[PDB]
Amino acid sequence: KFPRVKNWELGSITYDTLCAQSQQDGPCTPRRCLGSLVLPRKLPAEQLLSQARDFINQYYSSIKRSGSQAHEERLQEVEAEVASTGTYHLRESELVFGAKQAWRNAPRCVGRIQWGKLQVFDARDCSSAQEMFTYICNHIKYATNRGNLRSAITVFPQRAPGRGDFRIWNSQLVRYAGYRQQDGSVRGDPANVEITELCIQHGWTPGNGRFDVLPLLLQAPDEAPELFVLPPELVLEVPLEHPTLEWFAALGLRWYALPAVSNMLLEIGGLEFSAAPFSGWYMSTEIGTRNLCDPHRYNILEDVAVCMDLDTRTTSSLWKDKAAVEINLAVLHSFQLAKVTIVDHHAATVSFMKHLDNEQKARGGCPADWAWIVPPISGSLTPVFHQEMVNYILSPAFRYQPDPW
Amino acid sequence: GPKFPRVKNWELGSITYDTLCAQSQQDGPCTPRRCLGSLVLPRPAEQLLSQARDFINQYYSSIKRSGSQAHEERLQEVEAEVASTGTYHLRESELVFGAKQAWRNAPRCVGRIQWGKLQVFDARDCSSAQEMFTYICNHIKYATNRGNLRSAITVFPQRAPGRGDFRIWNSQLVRYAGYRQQDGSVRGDPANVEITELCIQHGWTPGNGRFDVLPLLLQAPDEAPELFVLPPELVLEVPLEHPTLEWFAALGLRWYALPAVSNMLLEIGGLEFSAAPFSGWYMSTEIGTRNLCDPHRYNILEDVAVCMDLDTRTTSSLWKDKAAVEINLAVLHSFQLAKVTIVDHHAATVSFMKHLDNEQKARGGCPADWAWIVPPISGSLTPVFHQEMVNYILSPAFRYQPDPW
Ligand code: HEM
Ligand code: HEM
Ligand SMILES: Cc1ccnc(CCc2cccc([C@@H](N)Cc3cc(C)cc(N)n3)c2)c1
Ligand SMILES: Cc1ccnc(CCc2cccc([C@@H](N)Cc3cc(C)cc(N)n3)c2)c1
Ligand SMILES: C[C@H](O)[C@H](O)[C@H]1CNc2nc(N)[nH]c(=O)c2N1
Ligand SMILES: C[C@H](O)[C@H](O)[C@H]1CNc2nc(N)[nH]c(=O)c2N1
Ligand SMILES: [Zn+2]
Repeated sequence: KFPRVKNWELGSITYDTLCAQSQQDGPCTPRRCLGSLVLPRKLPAEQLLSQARDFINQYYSSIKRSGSQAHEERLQEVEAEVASTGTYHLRESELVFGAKQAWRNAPRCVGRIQWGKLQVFDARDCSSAQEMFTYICNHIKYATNRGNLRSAITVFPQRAPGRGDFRIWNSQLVRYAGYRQQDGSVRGDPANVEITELCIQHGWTPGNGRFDVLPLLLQAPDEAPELFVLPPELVLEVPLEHPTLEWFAALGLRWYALPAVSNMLLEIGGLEFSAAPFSGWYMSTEIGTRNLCDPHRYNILEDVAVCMDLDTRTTSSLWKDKAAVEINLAVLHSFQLAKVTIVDHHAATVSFMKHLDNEQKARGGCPADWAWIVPPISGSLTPVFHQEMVNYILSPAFRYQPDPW
Repeated sequence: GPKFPRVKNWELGSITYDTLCAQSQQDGPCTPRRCLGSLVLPRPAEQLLSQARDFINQYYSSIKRSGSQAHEERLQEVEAEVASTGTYHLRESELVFGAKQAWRNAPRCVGRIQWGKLQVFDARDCSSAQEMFTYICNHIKYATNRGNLRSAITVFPQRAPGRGDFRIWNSQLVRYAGYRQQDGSVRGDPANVEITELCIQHGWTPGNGRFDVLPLLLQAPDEAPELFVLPPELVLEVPLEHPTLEWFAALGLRWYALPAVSNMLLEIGGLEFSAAPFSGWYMSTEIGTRNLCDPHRYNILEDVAVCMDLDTRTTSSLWKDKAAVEINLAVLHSFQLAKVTIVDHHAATVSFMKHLDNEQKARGGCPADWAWIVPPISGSLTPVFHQEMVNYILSPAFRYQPDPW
């Protein structure tokens, strides 16, 4: 049947008909809803062939040349290549279309209003970890752009049956080290403890600060990873200050400008690209609320609350809430002052509402994961909290893959 | 591992498996193709008897007499009764057990650490609207208990073939009028425009303020609903003031102490109690964030922000967030001053985490609706944000039912 989708603030109804074009299973079945799960529950030629055709059809429809002779000849080439070789290759303009669609289709992304504006770097001619580094360095320079951040993706060579994958070991191109103490505690980012240790063990000389940038561990097929230190001028960073609380700068806090995810797999027409790092710009609550305030990250709420002189002995003073708001305010202010692109969670969710409306007219629906779209502070103050959403998997798609160690 | 849903906590790293979802004998809204967990509305003798047997088996396990001779005799008495009459009647202790189990089972309730402490008033002897009113007045006096609130449910007679239902038309026992204005705005609570107008059609003389307490519209089998005014000394209210912002008291805001939901159906062993009003106490975010700041409710955020002198022309000031926090704090402060029971969203969520642990040991799971359990401000600052949840329908249950008009 066809899901009814209601906005509770406005009373308006739509029906998602694009859901029918989904060829997958999500985590849920008749007897129990598993939507809150962060991981879905299980991480031949016919198969590949139908996924290939479907993707070729999406491409030629996108340029309004469906049924053309180009369309039919491309179907024939893909067929002939799969029948002899068990695999095929995309043309560059197909890869570009496919990367944009993968982003468009990502149900957890609030930034999708930007989906048509994505710079795609073809790095499928890469043959060594050394060459991976030069492409990664050029992507960072392009995407950073002295703070006028531009969305980008760099695509390395596809998985092939005979062989190991191209992989970037790091989860993002820029991450801070986390150093485990003999006494349990961590200095830096507890999220990166394991990658930190891998880096030491492949020969990195560690620092001892709270904000030490990690090197990259880059792996070409069936070779041990190699270590590459990013040149410090490539990594733009922003020191955090508050616009009225003078002591805030004293905390010595800072964050990197460029959020660039490097561990997800890109699937397009049945082909899998195991290294395809992509970047955009931050929404302030990622840094302000999750990276700095989560109890298992930098966990700085109590410090800020004491500096603000609040009553910490009791939850009903709403000390955590007042502190979180000021930290988010510091991130926005600080990024604005440094002229580095950032979006607050109100403007981001307003732009996502407009995206749902464009997609309803364009495609008859939009996949969206409510738990990840609604921000982690001030949920019900944003329009997306009051919006029902339907989550489903379309292809092309970004997916999780196993850590390569 | 096991064949049951894996449930992870991402803050602590801990994992459980829910085995309770096995006893869901009834499907939710989701299928393998699509997740519908943010949808708010979820659309025979042998049929009753399987539900009744199921519920009697639950009762007898709960008192540890399963397989007993008393258990077998009750099962037979229930079949005998259904057999001759089409229906059956619950013993007093079975109704008590059933009503607690329905609370315990409710996936959207964050207050369930309290489930075992529910005073059940048995009003199955009621024969008129006048008498429903007396029983509701007694329920309000008992639960309110001058500010020291006590959880309670009153159970009116069950649905019965042919004969009309008992129904309270109001959605809660205490509610504020909403009066549609000529220009098209609403004075009072816009949630309550329909019930307000029905009260007017049925002979109530309406006030014209922002916090006018509504009369109850109470319906006995096969009769026009009758109108009853609550004596105002029964309805405890709390005027709002802020602990440091002296002007906040001047806004003349207030809320009622008792949250008492009156339009849900209580289903136990296939029997349906169409009127069974229940009450607890407030979590502060319900008043402070949803009822006072939702755009479609009292919508007071801009007026507070203007009094705090905030920059309301730009989203990146975080003016919404800072005003919402102060409104929440005024709520907590004011309830505390007045000695009326209230819980903040940090205490509430921490207690719900404890409930989840208790239920893991008692029953091997707990059904929970993540989007409703995570509070509407400060989400990721509560431990429930980081906890995966499995949603499913167990019975006894509270269910929605269509409006009686
Ligand atoms: C341009 C600015 C962008 C913004 C502000 C943005 C915002 C976000 C946010 C806030 C999340 C939530 C992730 C988290 O909480 O961990 C996210 C998830 C995601 N975004 Fe974006 N996004 C942007 C660009 C991109 C780009 C360029 C791509 C790919 C081309 C992308 C693909 C995704 C994907 C795949 C996820 C899902 C991760 C998961 O499933 O775990 N987004 N986005
Ligand atoms: C003791 C204090 C209580 C607290 C703090 C509390 C808290 C809450 C809250 C915040 C919600 C979400 C409400 C909303 O967003 O509209 C809720 C839902 C609910 N609670 Fe409670 N609760 C309490 C007692 C009760 C009692 C006594 C019952 C029944 C005996 C009950 C049954 C429910 C049900 C059935 C729902 C779900 C409503 C739905 O599906 O729309 N709770 N609870
Ligand atoms: C559980 C798990 C396993 C594997 N990977 C992940 C997260 C992958 C991820 C993808 C997109 C964005 C983010 C965000 N955390 C980082 C980010 C990236 C971009 C491009 C923009 C932006 N504003 N923020 C993270 C989680
Ligand atoms: C769509 C629809 C149709 C019919 N009813 C509903 C909601 C019914 C409801 C149930 C429980 C709690 C609340 C809450 N809104 C009110 C409440 C009640 C209690 C007992 C405690 C507390 N802290 N807060 C509302 C929705
Ligand atoms: C259990 C829950 O699904 C998990 O904590 C999710 C909740 N929502 C999220 N939303 C975003 N954007 N990012 C996250 O990491 C999470 N974590
Ligand atoms: C669309 C979405 O399901 C809806 O707005 C929900 C979200 N979570 C909520 N959670 C609570 N506790 N109460 C609500 O009214 C809602 N509204
Ligand atoms: Zn689901």
